[PDB]
Amino acid sequence: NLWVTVYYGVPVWKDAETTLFCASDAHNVWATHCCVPTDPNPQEIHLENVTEEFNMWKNNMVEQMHTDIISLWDQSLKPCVKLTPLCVTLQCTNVTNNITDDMRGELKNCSFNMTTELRDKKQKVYSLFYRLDVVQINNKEYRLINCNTSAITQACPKVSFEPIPIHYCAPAGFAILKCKDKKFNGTGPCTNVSTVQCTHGIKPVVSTQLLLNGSLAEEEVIIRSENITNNAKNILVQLNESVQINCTRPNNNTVKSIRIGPGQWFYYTGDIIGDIRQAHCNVSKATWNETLGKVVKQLRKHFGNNTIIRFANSSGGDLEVTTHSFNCGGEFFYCNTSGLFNSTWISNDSITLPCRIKQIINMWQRIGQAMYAPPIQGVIRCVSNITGLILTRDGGSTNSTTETFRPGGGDMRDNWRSELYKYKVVKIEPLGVAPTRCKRRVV
Amino acid sequence: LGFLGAAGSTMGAASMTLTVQARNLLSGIVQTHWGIKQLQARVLAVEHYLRDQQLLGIWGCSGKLICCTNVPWNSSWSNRNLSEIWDNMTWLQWDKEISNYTQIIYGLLEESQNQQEKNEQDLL
Amino acid sequence: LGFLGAAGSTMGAASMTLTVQARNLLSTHWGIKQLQARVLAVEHYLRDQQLLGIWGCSGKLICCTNVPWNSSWSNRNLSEIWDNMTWLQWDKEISNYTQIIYGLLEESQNQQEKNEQDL
Amino acid sequence: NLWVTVYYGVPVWKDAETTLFCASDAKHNVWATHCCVPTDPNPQEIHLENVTEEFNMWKNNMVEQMHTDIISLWDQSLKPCVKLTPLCVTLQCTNVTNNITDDMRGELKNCSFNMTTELRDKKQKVYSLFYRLDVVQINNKEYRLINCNTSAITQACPKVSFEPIPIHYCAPAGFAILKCKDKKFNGTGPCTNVSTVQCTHGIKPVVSTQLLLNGSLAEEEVIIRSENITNNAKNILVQLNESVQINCTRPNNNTVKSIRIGPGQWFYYTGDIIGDIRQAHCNVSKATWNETLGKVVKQLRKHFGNNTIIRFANSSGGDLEVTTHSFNCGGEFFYCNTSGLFNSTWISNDSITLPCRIKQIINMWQRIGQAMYAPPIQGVIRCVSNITGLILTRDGGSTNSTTETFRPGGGDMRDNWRSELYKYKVVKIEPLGVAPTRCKRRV
Amino acid sequence: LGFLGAAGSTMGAASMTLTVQARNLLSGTHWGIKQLQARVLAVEHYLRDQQLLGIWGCSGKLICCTNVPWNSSWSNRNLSEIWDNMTWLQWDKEISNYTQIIYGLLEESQNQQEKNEQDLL
Amino acid sequence: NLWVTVYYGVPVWKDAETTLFCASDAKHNVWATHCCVPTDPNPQEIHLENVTEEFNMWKNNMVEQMHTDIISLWDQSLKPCVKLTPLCVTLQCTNVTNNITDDMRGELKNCSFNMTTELRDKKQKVYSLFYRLDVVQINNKEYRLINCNTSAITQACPKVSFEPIPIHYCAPAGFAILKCKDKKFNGTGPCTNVSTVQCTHGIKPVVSTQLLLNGSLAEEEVIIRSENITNNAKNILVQLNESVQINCTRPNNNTVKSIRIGPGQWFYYTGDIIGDIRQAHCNVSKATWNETLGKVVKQLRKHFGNNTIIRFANSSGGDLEVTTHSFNCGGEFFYCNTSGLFNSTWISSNDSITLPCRIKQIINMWQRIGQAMYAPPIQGVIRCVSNITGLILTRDGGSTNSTTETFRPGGGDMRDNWRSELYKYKVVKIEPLGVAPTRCKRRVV
Ligand SMILES: *[C@@H]1O[C@H](CO)[C@@H](O[C@@H]2O[C@H](CO)[C@@H](O[C@@H]3O[C@H](CO[C@H]4O[C@H](CO)[C@@H](O)[C@H](O)[C@@H]4O)[C@@H](O)[C@H](O[C@H]4O[C@H](CO)[C@@H](O)[C@H](O)[C@@H]4O)[C@@H]3O)[C@H](O)[C@H]2NC(C)=O)[C@H](O)[C@H]1NC(C)=O
Ligand SMILES: *[C@@H]1O[C@H](CO)[C@@H](O[C@@H]2O[C@H](CO)[C@@H](O)[C@H](O)[C@H]2NC(C)=O)[C@H](O)[C@H]1NC(C)=O
Ligand SMILES: *[C@@H]1O[C@H](CO)[C@@H](O[C@@H]2O[C@H](CO)[C@@H](O)[C@H](O)[C@H]2NC(C)=O)[C@H](O)[C@H]1NC(C)=O
Ligand SMILES: *[C@@H]1O[C@H](CO)[C@@H](O[C@@H]2O[C@H](CO)[C@@H](O)[C@H](O)[C@H]2NC(C)=O)[C@H](O)[C@H]1NC(C)=O
Ligand SMILES: *[C@@H]1O[C@H](CO)[C@@H](O[C@@H]2O[C@H](CO)[C@@H](O)[C@H](O)[C@H]2NC(C)=O)[C@H](O)[C@H]1NC(C)=O
Ligand SMILES: *[C@@H]1O[C@H](CO)[C@@H](O)[C@H](O)[C@H]1NC(C)=O
Ligand SMILES: *[C@@H]1O[C@H](CO)[C@@H](O)[C@H](O)[C@H]1NC(C)=O
Ligand SMILES: *[C@@H]1O[C@H](CO)[C@@H](O)[C@H](O)[C@H]1NC(C)=O
Ligand SMILES: *[C@@H]1O[C@H](CO)[C@@H](O)[C@H](O)[C@H]1NC(C)=O
Ligand SMILES: *[C@@H]1O[C@H](CO)[C@@H](O)[C@H](O)[C@H]1NC(C)=O
Ligand SMILES: *[C@@H]1O[C@H](CO)[C@@H](O)[C@H](O)[C@H]1NC(C)=O
Ligand SMILES: *[C@@H]1O[C@H](CO)[C@@H](O)[C@H](O)[C@H]1NC(C)=O
Ligand SMILES: *[C@@H]1O[C@H](CO)[C@@H](O)[C@H](O)[C@H]1NC(C)=O
Ligand SMILES: *[C@@H]1O[C@H](CO)[C@@H](O)[C@H](O)[C@H]1NC(C)=O
Ligand SMILES: *[C@@H]1O[C@H](CO)[C@@H](O)[C@H](O)[C@H]1NC(C)=O
Ligand SMILES: *[C@@H]1O[C@H](CO)[C@@H](O)[C@H](O)[C@H]1NC(C)=O
Ligand SMILES: *[C@@H]1O[C@H](CO)[C@@H](O)[C@H](O)[C@H]1NC(C)=O
Repeated sequence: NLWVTVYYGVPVWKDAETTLFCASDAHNVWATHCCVPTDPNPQEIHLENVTEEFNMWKNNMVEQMHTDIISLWDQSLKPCVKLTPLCVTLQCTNVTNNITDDMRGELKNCSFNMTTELRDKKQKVYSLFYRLDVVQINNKEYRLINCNTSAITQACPKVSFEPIPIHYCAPAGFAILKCKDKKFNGTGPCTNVSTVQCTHGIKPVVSTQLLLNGSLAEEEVIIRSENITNNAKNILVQLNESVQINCTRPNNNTVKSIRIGPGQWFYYTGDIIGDIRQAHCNVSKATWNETLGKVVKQLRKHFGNNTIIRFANSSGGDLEVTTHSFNCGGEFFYCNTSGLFNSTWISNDSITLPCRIKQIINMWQRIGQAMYAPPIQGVIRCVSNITGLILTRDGGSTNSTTETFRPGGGDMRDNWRSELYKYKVVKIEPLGVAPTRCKRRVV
Repeated sequence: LGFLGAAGSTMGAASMTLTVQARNLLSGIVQTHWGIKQLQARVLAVEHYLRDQQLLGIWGCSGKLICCTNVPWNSSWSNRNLSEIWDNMTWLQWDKEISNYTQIIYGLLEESQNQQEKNEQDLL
Repeated sequence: LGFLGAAGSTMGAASMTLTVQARNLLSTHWGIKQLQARVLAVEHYLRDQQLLGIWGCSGKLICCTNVPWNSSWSNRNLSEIWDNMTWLQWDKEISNYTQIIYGLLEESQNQQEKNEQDL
Repeated sequence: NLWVTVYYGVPVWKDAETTLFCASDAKHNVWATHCCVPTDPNPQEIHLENVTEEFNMWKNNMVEQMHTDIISLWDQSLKPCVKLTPLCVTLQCTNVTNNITDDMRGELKNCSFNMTTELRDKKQKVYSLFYRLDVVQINNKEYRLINCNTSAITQACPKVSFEPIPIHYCAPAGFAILKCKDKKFNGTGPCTNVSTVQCTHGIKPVVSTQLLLNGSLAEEEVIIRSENITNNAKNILVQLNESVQINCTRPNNNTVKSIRIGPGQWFYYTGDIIGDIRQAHCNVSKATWNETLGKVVKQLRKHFGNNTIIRFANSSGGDLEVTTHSFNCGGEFFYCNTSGLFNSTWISNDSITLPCRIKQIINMWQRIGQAMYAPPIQGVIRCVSNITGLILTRDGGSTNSTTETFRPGGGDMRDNWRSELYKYKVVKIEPLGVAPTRCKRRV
Repeated sequence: LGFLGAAGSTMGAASMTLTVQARNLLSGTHWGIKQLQARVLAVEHYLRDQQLLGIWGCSGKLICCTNVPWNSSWSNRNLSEIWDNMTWLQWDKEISNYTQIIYGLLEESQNQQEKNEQDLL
Repeated sequence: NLWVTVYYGVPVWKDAETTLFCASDAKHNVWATHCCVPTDPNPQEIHLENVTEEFNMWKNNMVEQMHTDIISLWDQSLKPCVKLTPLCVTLQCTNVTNNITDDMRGELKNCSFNMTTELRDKKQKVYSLFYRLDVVQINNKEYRLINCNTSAITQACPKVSFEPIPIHYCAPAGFAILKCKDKKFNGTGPCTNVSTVQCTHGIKPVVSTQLLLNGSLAEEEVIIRSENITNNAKNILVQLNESVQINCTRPNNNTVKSIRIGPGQWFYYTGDIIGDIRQAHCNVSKATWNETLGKVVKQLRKHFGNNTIIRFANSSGGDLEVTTHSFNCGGEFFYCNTSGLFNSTWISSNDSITLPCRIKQIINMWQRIGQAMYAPPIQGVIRCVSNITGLILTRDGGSTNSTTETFRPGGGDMRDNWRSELYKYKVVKIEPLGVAPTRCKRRVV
């Protein structure tokens, strides 16, 4: 009765992994890379009667995100002035004047020899450094902290790294499926799915401990975790309300520069204008307490209402392991959140978090060439929105019904999973067959 | 309707949306080692397009979005009525259901077309 | 005659040189640009071939279609178009009505494809 | 009545920008190495009967590629050459006074410095002669090379030739080159003597400022072309219909010396001179030049009126690259005075010697960045070149006095190639189209 | 037999393997470029053959009769020798100096045929 | 009464060279890193019945990729490694007499210099042992390294393995590889036992001079192949049907020291030697060698006459790269003497022969003037055993018709090493379209 009929242009697809295009809305690094415009605005086709499975922890879009961000970064530093000539013995003293007690020992006044553009001529340099970038050799002799492990390169002062939003676009033959179910927890079937050509804009914001300047959850705190009962996994907490945080490095500065080589310029500090104070960030405690209450009741959904949830500080490690970390106006801040994660939940009033500043940056947890951040003239202040948190369980319980949670942090991929969880990439497969009462006519 | 808007539609309902589905396979007209990555992506799109076109040519369906063949449908693959298949089932569901017979049908279709051309030589 | 040679004559005359024109289409830093150029030529070729397939007459140099000609595009008579105009002039004359036809051709192609299935 | 008929292989086209490739018309030079692709045994030009087409040399894109290609090639060829960072040392210099014609007082200086040998610890005292044009005072005084405060210095490789052998540009598949053969084509607008071709003729990538050497000639009369005739913000290009020869020399007999300054790293220097010191210079017939100007002023009056007076004056000032006639002769770089060529008023041996300067370190392309350095050339240099055209400018600020002074012009290197490229346009071939007919598909 | 298994077989016998041969033609920083160049040229060759069959009106066939007569100046061998004794490798050598001629005979007869058909609708 | 018929999918081809790609089976080995592409299971072959093809191993240009890609990979591997530029300083050296066999004859030197450390203002006195072959006197005497006047020296990365693994070469779509199975094939001419494969078996990229190690053996008999038999300027490639084992040792116990020369830049050096000092050497059974030569001389005579005398001798001279048997054993570079091996006349418990070997650290790899490689010392004692599978020989020529000829070890060209494995393969391009006559005219409706 039935015969095989071949149909081409069949609207079906398979899971697939491909290369994506980066595009943006028309000197930074991002816009000079993601040069493909997102300027036109076609939107999406909702798929009626389509259920599809998503898994944010098994996605590869995040790998492409991670890889390309790092590669872009390296390309941007590639053509900049090297600091090799700076790996010399430094003679340093302490800073005792015009400084508060809390800052004593943080800064050092160093003096050293440097070359000039002529090979047989040298100059003395006087500059001020943070102790985090300088170690003792054993007034005392010091060296820069990374001259024993890797080359140090100065980032170009005219290159902006501002994380403008970027969009990813499918290559022809592929499509991006998007889950818009407000209750989606990161895995499994989603029944409200639309198809798009490009993702919405995502800002490639880099941070530790807290998730800044991302999307908010819709009407609830959503906690997404690959393995809920496994303390080896972190959890991503998405808030439906932002929390405002005001950060600054309040002291005024000077920026000086010298020529070391043939058009090779180096930037450094000199003096602090006014006195010396600690960098810090301000959050109202009222909003912080409200935020935690929302998070805590959400956590209890997996532990029981009667569970006591305690917060505590980081377990230990380097600054990129234990502190909050972000770029504010081009500067690199490390903030102590131990006084933030200090409550226990049992069934303006601001908080100031002290912060440290560091100029030699080991990015991506990749030991290799270090980046040097030249100083910024003036006083830096910025305001950011906290949109989520990275936390961990201690685990190792005795079923006490009480558990302490710690700020997490670690991998950077997680910073993008929080935005990319909604997207899936598939390959279109237009060819297929089906039965029909139609025999080919043979002549 | 729109591209892939027919994905949740029944197989029958979706049979009339094939032109958009086919046209957009070549939509990538308008659009460092980065350039190399994208260059390969373009090459792959071409390679996929061509393997499907060659196969339709092999089966004698080069001029058709929809072609009847002389390979009978085998009820052992899916012993279900035509009415369910076209009016209730969607193409996504259908494809999953017959995903383990693809290697059979391609072989049957290749030889069936070869047989017809060979048989034509007795006319010529 | 010569490739692009017929451009000096009428639309009608040029109909026998279509295979001339159809023949040359497939004729460390630096090589990147050259390889991309080769890719683009292929993409343009394939697009046009796909469109002819979309519009039914995939194998013809010339095909009549089932889309009627509109006087709103051109109301000039054939006795003047085919004999007095060149293809360049013609293309310039109807340059607004391209993107619409491409769509009309699917409409006038797929209906008969359906009315071939019920055999 | 009428139906749409689809045609494929239709002989029509559209203006386009695509990438062209180069070919060499039949042995270490850069041009031959790069344009390794052979040219056709003979291109054919197909005339198009009954056509008119519009060309515009100032809106061309072929020139942009030529510019890009020449810079790319230039740099790629210099990438593997010896870097001369070791020369940026304090120099001890005095004037050369023996056997010097008074016109050459100053100019050369006798410098001495301590150069690094292939071993790091050993140094040599090296003596050499440099032109003052490449050397500045630091303040038997201390001196440095002019570019040690700006950029890297690279020695151009002595084994690499830059002879501007003519290169042909060829269309990629799907594209064609149109050529304008009209005798009077002024660089813009409709052209009726139109033909098509696969490739252009060979164009010699000759580089010069002010006066154009070894280019094409006008076929009937001197023709002057400009983007905007009445706008003094634009230059004018004069294509002569007859060539004028210019004889250029560097009379001093140079002895080349060299030193190994690294592991197979060789530096070449000027050594000393055999015989008396004389200045470089160029010879042009006066009568020939005067006749040439006559031919030019006749064309200029076509735009300005019978009653006008055309005066010529010298350049306005600036870098040697713009104030002098900058060109390569025998591998050496000449910066010749041209005031003697532009000192006359036209109202409605018999030769001139132009003095020339020689400069070794060059900021080619008007780029700020690394500068090439010519190696010294052994012996005495002589060449004879053909003057084929000029770059000129209007004075501007006219009071309608009927007298106008023209000044030597100059400009971007692209303008030197527009001189050939005004004859060409590139288009894309578009084989599909439709037309009406009394023919319905036989459905 | 399998891909190229028919290479030593006679011309007639070899007509039975035309689709294995067809399928295996298509279903395939300095390093990456060498690979891409190979892939691109394979496509270009593929397309030329398809284009040419299209030019001749043979795109829908593995084998097509044409309107161009066979010449004794190319081969004066018996039809039975050609199909029953000879192989395609031998044959290709035998007529290797005429293929470039034949191609344009096919082009013209196809153009005349399409024109004749156009005149009838 | 016949018509032209066009046929597509015709199983024919044209000879052609194209780009080949590599693959390998089955962890910092450079070969594996590059040939990351997997191989498939072995059923990639069809025998071609009724096909005779002409092969020519010396006109086979796939070997050119072997001698291009191998070079490229080598340089790619060294590209990111530590530069030794800062070490080109005046050295002050003396001899060593401590527990040394007399026959070292000053091979090693006790030498020191002022090295620049990671802080630019500091020096470190460094003491180490050097081979005489790496060091040239300037004139505690002053010396410099041999290559500081010619090129940069780069230290090879100690974490990268260079052990050759079999590499398979695979055809791109549209191409196929024709394999000759004729056991008597002499490198050229028609072959009737021809099969087609899409990818070859793997060949280890072993690099050596004079003697060919770890290759394939001939079946049944020794086969001698050359481009022009009576032209004494050609290399003779001898493929043995039995291997000969050779035991190569660098017997002294070693210490490897390292110093930081820059910001994460480490240099490795020799320290001192544990125990007394002995010469490097290789051991070959004399009888096995003598039997091997007997097989070879019979095969040589069949092309020169069977009334001749075959003589073996060492090379005429040149640098170590051509006068010695050059090879990599355990990562170390050996330059072994062969004059006592090639010392014979043939006229119509093991008793092995020990050959002395020299060791070098500064290497002019590929006999290419350009960047030099520095081989860091290897901790411990090295011993390896290799399979001698063939020879490279040349003749003196200059015949006086004395029915006597002298054969000497040849070498230098590396392509010739791979030809010994590649002679069985040819690459062709498929041409599926063609025409033939028929009784059928196109039917026109
Ligand atoms: C989370 O998201 C918020 C925004 O929603 C980000 O906040 C922005 O941060 C950047 C960087 O610190 C701010 O940019 C700076 O603004 C200064 C103030 O602007 C003056 O000038 C403008 C005109 O351009 C006036 O309209 C305005 O009233 C002020 O008078 C500038 O002075 C700064 O200039 C410096 O950088 C530029 C490079 O762009 C150089 O060219 C200058 O010479 C100079 O060095 C700079 O432009 C921005 O204003 C903030 N936006 C808002 C709304 O506050 C957070 O940073 C982000 N958080 C994270 C973690 O990503
Ligand atoms: C720059 O280098 C010079 C040496 O060239 C240092 O000067 C020496 O300092 C020590 C310690 O005070 C004295 O004992 C020496 O006599 C000084 N030598 C000379 C030539 O002056 C100088 O201190 C270094 N300066 C900096 C800022 O590092
Ligand atoms: C999604 O499924 C619904 C049914 O759940 C489809 O609704 C049908 O719509 C047609 C046209 O209006 C009616 O004739 C049918 O009677 C409706 N079905 C039922 C059960 O009432 C809807 O069209 C589907 N969407 C898509 C894109 O196919
Ligand atoms: C290889 O060649 C032999 C002939 O030498 C082929 O054998 C013939 O096969 C046909 C099959 O139709 C028989 O009718 C003939 O009688 C056979 N000839 C003889 C002398 O016995 C063989 O088939 C060829 N094989 C391949 C793969 O081409
Ligand atoms: C080459 O090395 C091998 C070891 O890999 C030697 O083989 C051994 O020889 C001894 C006799 O001296 C036997 O007792 C062992 O059983 C053999 N071992 C193996 C694995 O076969 C071989 O003799 C050496 N050849 C030369 C010339 O030195
Ligand atoms: C400088 O400050 C640090 C931190 O307070 C302290 O450890 C160190 O001893 C101080 N050194 C001097 C100069 O007293
Ligand atoms: C955030 O979630 C809480 C808990 O579901 C809800 O009470 C609150 O109104 C939500 N806030 C917003 C802005 O939607
Ligand atoms: C938590 O709050 C108590 C209030 O008495 C304070 O003593 C303690 O130091 C705080 N802990 C942290 C980490 O800030
Ligand atoms: C149908 O399927 C059965 C096995 O279920 C198999 O034996 C038979 O050969 C198949 N027929 C066709 C035409 O595929
Ligand atoms: C398929 O067959 C069953 C059993 O006869 C029947 O109930 C069902 O309605 C048929 N399917 C459709 C879609 O009609
Ligand atoms: C076309 O129309 C013109 C009037 O503009 C008329 O002169 C000419 O004969 C017409 N051609 C025909 C016969 O269709
Ligand atoms: C070389 O160095 C010495 C330092 O002892 C200095 O006096 C001399 O002037 C230098 N020579 C030159 C030519 O610069
Ligand atoms: C032009 O000539 C005058 C007179 O000799 C001179 O003063 C002026 O500097 C010259 N300008 C240039 C650019 O040569
Ligand atoms: C060092 O050894 C060499 C042999 O390699 C010898 O010629 C030289 O005289 C020896 N020098 C001393 C000081 O023993
Ligand atoms: C380092 O240089 C000094 C120069 O005063 C010399 O005496 C010393 O021996 C050198 N060190 C070495 C290891 O050669
Ligand atoms: C090697 O060749 C010789 C002579 O050709 C023969 O006697 C011997 O048996 C062969 N050995 C093997 C393993 O085939
Ligand atoms: C091969 O060598 C012989 C002897 O050297 C010579 O006569 C001959 O010309 C060479 N070439 C050939 C194969 O003819």
